[PDB]
Amino acid sequence: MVLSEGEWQLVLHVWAKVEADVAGHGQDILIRLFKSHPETLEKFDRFKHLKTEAEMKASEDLKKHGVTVLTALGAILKKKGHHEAELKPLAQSHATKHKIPIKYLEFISEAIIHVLHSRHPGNFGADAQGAMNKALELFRKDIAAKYKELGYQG
Ligand code: HEM
Ligand SMILES: [Cl-]
Ligand SMILES: [Cl-]
Repeated sequence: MVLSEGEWQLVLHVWAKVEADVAGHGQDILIRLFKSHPETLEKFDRFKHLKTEAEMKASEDLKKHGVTVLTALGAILKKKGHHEAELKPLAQSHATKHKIPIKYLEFISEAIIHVLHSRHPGNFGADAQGAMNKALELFRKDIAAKYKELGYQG
């Protein structure tokens, strides 16, 4: 699909709040992902030893990865649909090395939306959540298209 400039601004206005503390947002989002869909944690050989929420919260390496993930996602969002360059290496690594299905990308999208809804009601009302959903749908659509080009089922 194609987002309007108005929709991109709702996206960027809540992302500006995320950037006050991306490490804290990253922790919340990965922990939510793992709690709501435990099967996703099994894709991280580096983190699947983390047994509880408390262990996850105290993991500096998990925190580090959350900052890496949200900073990569933020760079894609800021391109406002012109994100082919950002998507190529991400798609290749997640298709061929990590083996991450599109359904799992849907799971983390859900986790992102849940955490933004929880932390930022002032910037994440119905219209803004709609715009974020649209942006994440666009991201997943384009990743899916790359997966097909790369030979991966998704
Ligand atoms: C918003 C969606 C996501 C973004 C932007 C993202 C971004 C990244 C980035 C930038 C890296 C490091 C560079 C690389 O290997 O490509 C990475 C690594 C990785 N990601 Fe993703 N990721 C996303 C979703 C997921 C999901 C849903 C899973 C699986 C449940 C996943 C599993 C992994 C794994 C296993 C690694 C290697 C981690 C390690 O052992 O160091 N990612 N991701
Ligand atoms: Cl600001
Ligand atoms: Cl901390």
